[PDB]
Amino acid sequence: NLEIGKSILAAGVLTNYHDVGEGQPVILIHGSGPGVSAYANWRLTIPALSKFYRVIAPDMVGFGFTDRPENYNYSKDSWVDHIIGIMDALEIEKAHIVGNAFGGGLAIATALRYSERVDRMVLMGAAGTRFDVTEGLNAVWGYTPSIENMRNLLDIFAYDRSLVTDELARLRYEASIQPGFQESFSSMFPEPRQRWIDALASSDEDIKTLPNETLIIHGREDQVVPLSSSLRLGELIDRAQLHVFGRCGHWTQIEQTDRFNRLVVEFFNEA
Amino acid sequence: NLEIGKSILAAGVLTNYHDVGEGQPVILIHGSGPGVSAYANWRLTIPALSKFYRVIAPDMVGFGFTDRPENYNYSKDSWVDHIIGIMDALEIEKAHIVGNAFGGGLAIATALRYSERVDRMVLMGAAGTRFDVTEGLNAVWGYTPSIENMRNLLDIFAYDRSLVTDELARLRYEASIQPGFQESFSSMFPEPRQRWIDALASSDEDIKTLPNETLIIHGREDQVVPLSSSLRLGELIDRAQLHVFGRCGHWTQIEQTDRFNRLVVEFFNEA
Repeated sequence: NLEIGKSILAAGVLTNYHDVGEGQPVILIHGSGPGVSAYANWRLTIPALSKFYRVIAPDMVGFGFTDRPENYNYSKDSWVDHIIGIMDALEIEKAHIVGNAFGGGLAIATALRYSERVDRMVLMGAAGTRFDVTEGLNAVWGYTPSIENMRNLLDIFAYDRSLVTDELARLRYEASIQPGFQESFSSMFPEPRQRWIDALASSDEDIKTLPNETLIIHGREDQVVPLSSSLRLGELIDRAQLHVFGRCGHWTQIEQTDRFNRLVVEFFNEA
Repeated sequence: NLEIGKSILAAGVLTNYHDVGEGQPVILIHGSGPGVSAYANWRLTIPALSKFYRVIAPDMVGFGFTDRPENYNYSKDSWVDHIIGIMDALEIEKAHIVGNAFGGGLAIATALRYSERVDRMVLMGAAGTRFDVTEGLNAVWGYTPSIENMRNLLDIFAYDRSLVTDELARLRYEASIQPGFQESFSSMFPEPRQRWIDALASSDEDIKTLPNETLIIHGREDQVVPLSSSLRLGELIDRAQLHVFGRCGHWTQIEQTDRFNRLVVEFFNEA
């Protein structure tokens, strides 16, 4: 199983992670969803970035193959603690961070609590602002296992539905039912879900204080996180650039892979 | 005077233009403003692009050193005729087009009337949609010569006012008072100026028909053409990407030169 990488104790949690490349460190933080993991999210990104950077992609607690602590309290602050714990464990004093959706919210939160530990940030279809719950988001967080339910989620994520094959739906469904996966995931964002979007968000006031060079990326047709949210981030963060991909859904790293990889590498190259 | 380049008859008008590089043709269309010319607008762009493309940058009729025909009727359609005439004169059957503001409006209009002659488009702080007249735009089109009036226009264009030096204001003022320059410019967009923004614009319906891969660029702080206009273009054009530069005014090719050049070259490289 390629989703299984290396193991390390971080913030007291046995963590599954991938570490490829050499040089300036870049932390990739995956999004949220049933069966999501660092590999599933970044398999097409790591190869490109690792040619110029040291790429670290961990499975956040509660997701992938990282340990799922008994009675663990899933929260924005605890997830930020995990990210910092991973960096500490690997002696990563400062790093660039790429956060996808849920992970984008965590990236912002990490940069706010540990500003000196974060250099440049790439926020993709990122959580981080309070936006009204969408049916797409409620469908993802409210997922229960079935190939049809997974097919719907994939449809929700994709701009080009022809990419949603029976095989992909089957494989992602299987990933979602691995031991303890659905259990931890379903316990994370129970109804009403607006509470969790708000909990993952950072205040306008705090976001405005971010000094980091930031690249905000969003798919025009994103059905999960509205484009308006990234437009808002683009107005709040001072040293920000906004790049919107037309004909692109919620996972820009998959549907606009080459463009995304090029933009990210060049953005970090400036540093 | 480096603003003076080569001369060629195009659409019956003796035209001043620059032609550098080899390979795929790229037409650069400058913006509008007192003393504006192709060289003044693209001096920092041509060098970078000409390394991979054949770059053609003409002075649009009524601007720069191109002939100013007596009783000439300055209009969107006549300017489009000039662009096509330039391409015809140089045996350029199809080309990518980069349009800055006023030039962006012309690029859209050219792609609509001569779709087969246009490949990819880059629209910067582009005219093309009907946006409410801004004080910045009225100040530019309503300019009368003076170093102080030019200093104000430069301030209006720049995000970083420290770039507006006495020397630059002096040099641009001198360019604005060359024989016939202010005369033709002031005759172009007389009050009420909303009429001309509307005349340069293309309908939502027409814009939606554009099949071209398009890159829309805008400076967040643009005081001349509102960011909202490019956001609108980003929703209307199907194969579009929107890139907004924070800490950037109306002339992105000057204040975000390296980033702009990199984005444009890579965008054309995809073709």
